[PDB]
Amino acid sequence: SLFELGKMILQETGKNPAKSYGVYGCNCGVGGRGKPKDATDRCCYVHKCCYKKLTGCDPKKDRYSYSWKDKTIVCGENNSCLKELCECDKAVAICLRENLDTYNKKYRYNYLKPACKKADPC
Amino acid sequence: SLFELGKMILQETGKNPAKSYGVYGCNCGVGGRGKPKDATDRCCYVHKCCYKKLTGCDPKKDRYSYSWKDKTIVCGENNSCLKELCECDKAVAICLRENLDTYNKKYRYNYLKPACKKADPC
Ligand SMILES: CCCCCCCCCCCCCCCCCC(=O)O
Ligand SMILES: CCCCCCCCCCCCCCCCCC(=O)O
Ligand SMILES: CCCCCCCCCCCCCCCCCC(=O)O
Repeated sequence: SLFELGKMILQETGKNPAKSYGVYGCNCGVGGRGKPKDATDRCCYVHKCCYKKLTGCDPKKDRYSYSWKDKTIVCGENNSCLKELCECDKAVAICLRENLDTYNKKYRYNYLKPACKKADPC
Repeated sequence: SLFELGKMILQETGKNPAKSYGVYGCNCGVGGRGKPKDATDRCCYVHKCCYKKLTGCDPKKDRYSYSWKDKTIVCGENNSCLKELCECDKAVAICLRENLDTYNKKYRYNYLKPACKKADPC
């Protein structure tokens, strides 16, 4: 769920995830996908596509379990949808950390998300 | 200060630092040093020794800056005492992570700390 996602991001990046990503770029947080603004945004794009291929569980609502093992996110549990959901979220959190070096405060409150360029199909 | 310390520990271990370590073993948390019970406890011992090297800053009260970069604690700032203090704190949070594999819940609430064998000199 949103709660696990927000936690992973906080863990990998050290940043308040809602403040740093809740309205970041064209893909991060509220809203849909759009053409990525930068590497950070592209992480979020890839993440929302990752959600699209899931069946059998609800990405936003359904909790799943994961652990923080040697400062590594490790997804927990069998149920094929929830595992894949966890892997989606993990990959985003790592991706956001890998790309903090180009994080742009400028894109942080992108209230113009409805105006992002449409995204390619996943 | 205690707040930076408890934060570094949460960050490295993912564990509630007051609950996991506030009264753990003979060295962790409240009180002085004693003979370490385990690897975890040894971390805390080394840590308290580290603080004795510090002159003219107060480890419990004095705040210092540090960052979380690439899931690494990085100590911030010049003032030779605060720097050394932060490095003490970082070393212990890594140490505790490194030793989670032998963390024992049985040592967690050691109200019996005044009965710990006396520490050797640092
Ligand atoms: C509900 C999912 C469980 C996830 C396991 C982690 C348990 C609680 C961990 C919370 C701290 C994460 C450590 C990473 C450090 C980020 C810095 C910070 O806490 O401000
Ligand atoms: C579901 C119950 C509420 C849980 C509280 C969650 C609070 C944190 C949620 C906001 C996290 C920021 C989301 C950024 C996600 C970027 C990746 C993506 O948009 O696909
Ligand atoms: C003093 C004002 C800060 C109040 C905020 C509370 C945060 C406290 C967390 C304390 C956790 C300490 C864990 C024990 C540290 C082990 C290392 C050692 O004992 O030398």
